[PDB]
Amino acid sequence: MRVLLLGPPGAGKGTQAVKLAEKLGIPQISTGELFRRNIEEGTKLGVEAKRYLDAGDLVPSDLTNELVDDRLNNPDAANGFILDGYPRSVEQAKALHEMLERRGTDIDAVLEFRVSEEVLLERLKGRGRADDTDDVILNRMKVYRDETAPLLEYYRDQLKTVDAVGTMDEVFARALRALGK
Repeated sequence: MRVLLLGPPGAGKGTQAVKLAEKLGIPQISTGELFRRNIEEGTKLGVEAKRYLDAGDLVPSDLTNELVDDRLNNPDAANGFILDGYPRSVEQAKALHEMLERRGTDIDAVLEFRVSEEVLLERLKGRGRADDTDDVILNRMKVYRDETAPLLEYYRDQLKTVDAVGTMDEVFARALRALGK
């Protein structure tokens, strides 16, 4: 069995994705982490395709599903994998649905997180940067407007939800209540 981790901007996501990978025995692949490591190494598809996937200009499908398959290492990830933050937009995300149903991988849970504005307010309303954002938040709000209504029809027929606000150990109790038991 297998999981994909969905939700708008708002801190709560990756903390119960790494904790649920410790319970099940899986590769948790977050799409910013392996790509940021290729920015320090010096690839050239690391830096444009990671900024694009986070800032909001157009990123190609085949290289992004090639780096996901490199951290499958698949004779170990054919019956499991936890992805976080890859279906942001119906146009990149329909290539991953063409490979789960058309390629023919396990469908357990698309796990979408219901999270409040307060998580972004940790999400540096507390102390973390110096307006690299504002302009990156405006281009991300452009990719929010093109897709969110058609995206919630496709994934609203497919998904399971988690509530995720404030608390650490209570929010993990709701994440297994949706997926593990």
